Amino acid sequence: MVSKGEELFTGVVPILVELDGDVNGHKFSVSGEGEGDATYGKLTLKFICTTGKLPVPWPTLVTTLVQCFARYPDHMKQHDFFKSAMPEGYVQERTIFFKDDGNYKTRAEVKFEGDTLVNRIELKGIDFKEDGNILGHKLEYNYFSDNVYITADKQKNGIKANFKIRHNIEDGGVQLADHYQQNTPIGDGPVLLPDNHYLSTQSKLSKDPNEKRDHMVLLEFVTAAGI
Repeated sequence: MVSKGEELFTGVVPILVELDGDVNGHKFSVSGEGEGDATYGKLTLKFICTTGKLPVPWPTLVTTLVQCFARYPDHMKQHDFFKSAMPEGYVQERTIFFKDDGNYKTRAEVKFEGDTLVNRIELKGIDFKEDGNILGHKLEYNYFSDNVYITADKQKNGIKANFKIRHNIEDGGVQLADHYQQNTPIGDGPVLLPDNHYLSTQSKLSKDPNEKRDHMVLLEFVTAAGI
């Protein structure tokens, strides 16, 4: 049959993202709006810095700013933890270590508020170098394809993942961002604990030519594989 959580993602779902961030004492907020079509693993989102100029590079916030919109192929529907936790949602926590630089720690709640899928995030960044690639804005407005390997955490009744993001550096070379992730359901209801698999993601970053605020337009495709 069609899972309860799965039925909530059959059409185009509107998305709201809210982030409050603090990086080396530099406080900022981001609001995002768009839509998710999980049948096609498709996300279209636009993000606005509501406090003015973003004090970090936009590409460093992409993983933080809704894996419930991944396309799980038919043979893999049983492994979709993210949709199975809905509508009550899940807590998504990360540490992101920027090699030779500081770290982000993030706590988010991903859940339905009526028809809207909400990602509400707190971000804390510490130990960044003022002349580093992040606070120095040396990352290209760019993003690579990747595979995120997802594994069950039965003890916490959720999942974990660790992956590397590579951010192109303007001179040359790559800035590594080491992600450690844990997701736990918010509700007491049953959820799907998946077999080992991975999410294949491609991301295109762009600008709205009519937008004067510091912003990022994100087009993303996410597909489950590996079984």
